[PDB]
Amino acid sequence: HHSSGLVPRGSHMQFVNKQFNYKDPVNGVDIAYIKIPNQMQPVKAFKIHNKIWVIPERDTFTNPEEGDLNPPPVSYYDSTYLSTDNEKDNYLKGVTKLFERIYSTDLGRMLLTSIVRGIPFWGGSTIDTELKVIDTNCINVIQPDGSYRSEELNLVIIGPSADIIQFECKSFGHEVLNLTRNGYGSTQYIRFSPDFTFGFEESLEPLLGAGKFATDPAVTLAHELIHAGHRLYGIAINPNRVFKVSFEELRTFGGHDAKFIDSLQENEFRLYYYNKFKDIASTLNKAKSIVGASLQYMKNVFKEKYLLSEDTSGKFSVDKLKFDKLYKMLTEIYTEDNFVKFFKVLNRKTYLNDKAVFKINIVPKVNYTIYDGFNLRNTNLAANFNGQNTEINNMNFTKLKN
Ligand SMILES: O=C(CS)Nc1n[nH]cc1-c1ccc(F)cc1
Ligand SMILES: [Zn+2]
Repeated sequence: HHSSGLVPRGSHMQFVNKQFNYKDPVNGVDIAYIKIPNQMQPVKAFKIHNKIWVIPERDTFTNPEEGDLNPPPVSYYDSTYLSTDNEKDNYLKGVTKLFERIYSTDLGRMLLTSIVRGIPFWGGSTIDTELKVIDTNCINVIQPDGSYRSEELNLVIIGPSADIIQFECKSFGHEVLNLTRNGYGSTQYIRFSPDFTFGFEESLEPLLGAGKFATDPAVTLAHELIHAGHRLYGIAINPNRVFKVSFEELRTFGGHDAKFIDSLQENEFRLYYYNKFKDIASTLNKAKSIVGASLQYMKNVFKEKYLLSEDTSGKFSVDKLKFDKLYKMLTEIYTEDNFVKFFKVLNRKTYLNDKAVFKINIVPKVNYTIYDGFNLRNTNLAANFNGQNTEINNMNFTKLKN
């Protein structure tokens, strides 16, 4: 129960930039006290990759009206969870481990690359000839000397708010702009914990009885990262579009569930976002000045993000083939169903598929590995998804109140 097995092959992790300990000292750079736009006492945070920070704390920050961990009068509460430094260390290492698990698959390298290149658009100016950052897409990073530096980022992983098992991908809004739906994108905050997971039922083809299994937390995280991709490229479906469950939930799950969005509706969605991208090319084109760094250069960052073409003259435009390629990647190829296939784990078959929650600890290599998750090769857990079977692999799952 000692090594974490964070580097199965090679010398160093391939996505996460440091093997952090929660007690490592603050430096100006990738370990720092930070402040979110909205006040608060600064919180210790770790920069795991360009544009991506992890805050090993319960989320009492991103919502003015959720500033406390106590229950109101399918959910789970524990006000003591993630209050000690040991737990915050375990949270950071568990999150690091899941990013490496995701990045060990071809699909996950594609997705995390798209996320990192998906910088929120500089649409903050009211002068249509000036690019400017939107400050809710930044954090304030304290330095060794005590001064603050403003830093753009794309993604924050943070612990859950009061309901420990409510995971979601949310972001700060703009008074006028709809950043998640106008091509712009915004910094995404994912509420998530690697220290709990969910159970579902499944019969594996001698009496043929029902099995009680647990969801692999790498799938759950990849689900939330897929939402983040939609939202970072500003092409999320309006949350007011629902079944009876939102379109955006069904699109993220993928598989046959996504086929319920009728194809004519998809085409309409695709055209709308094509036009949003065209508007962004135009805005870059009309740009004379930049507030807060070079005009033409920030111009290139967004040429890269949106895959825009440039003519001999210097003018940007949207290419239909490059647009269809990026949009299909983000909406059709990055899905939960496809991650299940790449990981080869058992998982709910449809987005609705239980009421069981389980405490887990994926940090020890003996419990869970980057390559195999719970289904450890060359043990009995390798077959029939025995590693996710909460009866067979009972030492890895503790059932909690529902
Ligand atoms: O269902 C949603 C929509 S983002 N979020 C959640 N709240 N608590 C758990 C989840 C969740 C998210 C993704 C999964 F793959 C499995 C469970
Ligand atoms: Zn979701």
